[PDB]
Amino acid sequence: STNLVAEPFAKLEQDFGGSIGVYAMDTGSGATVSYRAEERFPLCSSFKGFLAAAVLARSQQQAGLLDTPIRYGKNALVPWSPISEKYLTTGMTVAELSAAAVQYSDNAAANLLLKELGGPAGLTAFMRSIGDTTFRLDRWELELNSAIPGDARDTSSPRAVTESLQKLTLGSALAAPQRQQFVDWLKGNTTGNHRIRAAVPADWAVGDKTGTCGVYGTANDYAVVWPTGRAPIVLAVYTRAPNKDDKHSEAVIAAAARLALEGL
Ligand SMILES: C[C@H](CS)C(=O)NCB(O)O
Repeated sequence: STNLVAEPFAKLEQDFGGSIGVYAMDTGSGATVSYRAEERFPLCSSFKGFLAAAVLARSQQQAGLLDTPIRYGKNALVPWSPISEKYLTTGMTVAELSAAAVQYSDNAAANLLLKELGGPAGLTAFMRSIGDTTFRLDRWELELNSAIPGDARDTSSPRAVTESLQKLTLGSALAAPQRQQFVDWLKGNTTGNHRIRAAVPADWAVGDKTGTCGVYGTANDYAVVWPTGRAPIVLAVYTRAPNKDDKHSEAVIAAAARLALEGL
C-alpha cells in the first residue's frame, strides 16, 4: 500500500500527537486510500465484530447455535457489560450475545462468545481460515486493552481489518443469510456516532464497530458505507499514542475517515 498524497494525514497525525492508521477501499472501482495501513494497532473492542462473524460462520455448521440460550452467572459481568447486566436474570441467546457485543461493545457477552469458540486462539483461527494472516487475538476482556506500545498481542492492521470486513460483509466468507445478519448487526451499532458515522453524509447507510482501549490514546472504528447508487466503501481507522495517559480522540478518527472518503 502507498499514498502519494499523504500530507493531510501526516498533518492530522502530528496534531493528534500519536499514530493514525487508515485503509479504505471503494469496492466498485478498486480505489484505495492508505496511511500506516500495514502497521499494527490494538484491536480493542473492534475484535467483537469479527467474533460475531465467527459465531455466524459456526452457525452454518451447527443448527440452532444462534437460538441457544446461555444462563451466565454474575461473575461473568466484567465492567461495561450493559446488556449482559440488564439481562442477567433471564440469560441471553447466542444471537443476543453477538448483537450486544457488536452494538454495545458488551464485554461479558464477548467473553462468553469467545469461550464457545475456543478462546482468543479460536477466533484467531477463524480469521486465518478466511485468509487474514495479520489478525491475532491473544487475551480476553479486559486484559486485551493494555495497548502497550510495540506489543503485538491483540492487534491487526487497518488493511487486514478492511479486507476481512469486506470478505465477511460483501464476499463469500459467510453464507447469504449469515452475511445479511452480520451487516444488520453492524448497521444497528450504537457506539459509533462520533467516529466514522460523523464523517459520512447523512443519506448514506453505515454499519460499524468501534473499539476503545482506555489507555495510550488508543481507539478505532471500522465500517461498511453505502454511497447513493454505488457499490459500498469499506474502511478502517485506528489510533494509538506513545504515553499511557494520552487521551484518545473521536474527532481525530472522524477527521481521518473524512480524509479517506474525500480521497476516494
Ligand atoms: C477498558 C475499556 C474502557 S472504555 C473497555 O471496556 N473497552 C472495551 B473494548 O475492548 O474496546
